[PDB]
Amino acid sequence: GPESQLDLRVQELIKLICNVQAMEEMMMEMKYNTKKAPLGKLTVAQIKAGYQSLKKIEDCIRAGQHGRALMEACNEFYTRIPHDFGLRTPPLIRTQKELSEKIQLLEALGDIEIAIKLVKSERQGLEHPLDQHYRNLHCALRPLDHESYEFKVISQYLQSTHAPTHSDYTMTLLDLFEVEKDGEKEAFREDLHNRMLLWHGSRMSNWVGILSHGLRIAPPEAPITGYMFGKGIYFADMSSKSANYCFASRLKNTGLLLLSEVALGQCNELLEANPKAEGLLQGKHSTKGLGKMAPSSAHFVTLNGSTVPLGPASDTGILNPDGYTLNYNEYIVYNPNQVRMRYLLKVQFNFLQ
Ligand SMILES: NC(=O)c1cccc2cn(-c3ccc([C@@H]4CCCNC4)cc3)nc12
Repeated sequence: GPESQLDLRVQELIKLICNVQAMEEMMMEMKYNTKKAPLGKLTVAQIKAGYQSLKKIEDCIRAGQHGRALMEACNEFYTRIPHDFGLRTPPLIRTQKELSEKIQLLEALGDIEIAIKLVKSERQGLEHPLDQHYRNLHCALRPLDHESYEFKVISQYLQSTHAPTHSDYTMTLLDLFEVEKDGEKEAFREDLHNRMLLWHGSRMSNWVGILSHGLRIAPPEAPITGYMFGKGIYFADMSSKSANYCFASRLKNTGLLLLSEVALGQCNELLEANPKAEGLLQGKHSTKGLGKMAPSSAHFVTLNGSTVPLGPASDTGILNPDGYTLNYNEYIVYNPNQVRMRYLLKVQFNFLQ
């Protein structure tokens, strides 16, 4: 029809996150039967039925049941959520990392179902499909100049916080956008102290659901498997730590990074893992996992009432005597009204191949 009234950089962003064909590739790479259960026919009830199937699996794992009880619970999940292993027999889910891989499948399906409900809208004719999907996002995306001051700071925050033990790749900032989701500033806890700009990475199929619904907490019917500090919204002060959760590949080496204003408040500092630190706050507002390396406060600056923890990072003198020590920090909030998305980064992953 008529011309797209959006900036070309926004057009490329809408092009990249609304690629349903790309979500099919990622789902096929996770052994999801896109033929028997098409993504266009995915409903919330189907994902909810799979969540209840994973809960029965989590009960068998925590009860040591590795016999028929687990075989039928896995077959129930593999039936409600169809898979495709060729002519192979589907494997048994019995470990935390195996269970975590299946929950990440369901979390991805929920974000694809949101994106698919967005692309299959109507009002075709007057508005370009690019503007149609951007308007249905209900979230502003404004490109920033490469010579602007914000671009220099986010670039320094990008590279100076790249972890040393993540030498598998380097990251190049391609584009930078300003994020203003509708209804997010009206619920943000502006009263809370310890306002910091923290990283967050996610898979490519989750950005339409993230930009449109914000960062959400797991539903109650989902198992607690995989949450080191309970169900919440996890952030990090190291850019590469969050960029690993983008799961960029050598064939698909372009992902997105989200910078949000997190109202941490009084931090509950933890060392050992605890999937119930939410009930351990008692007046506190956030749980902070202490790592071995973190940026020092000497290089900290402020960007619109929020502290940017720039690098380079140094040793924190933190060690877990009776357990495992995190390499870097983890910030967890237990309510979406403590998070306000601000920046979106178009990041190119230069893998060490
Ligand atoms: N996504 C991030 O940028 C991120 C930054 C810092 C610490 C993080 C911890 N997470 C995280 C925590 C839990 C999970 C899932 C939740 C359910 C599926 N199995 C594990 C996935 C990611 N994500 C983090």
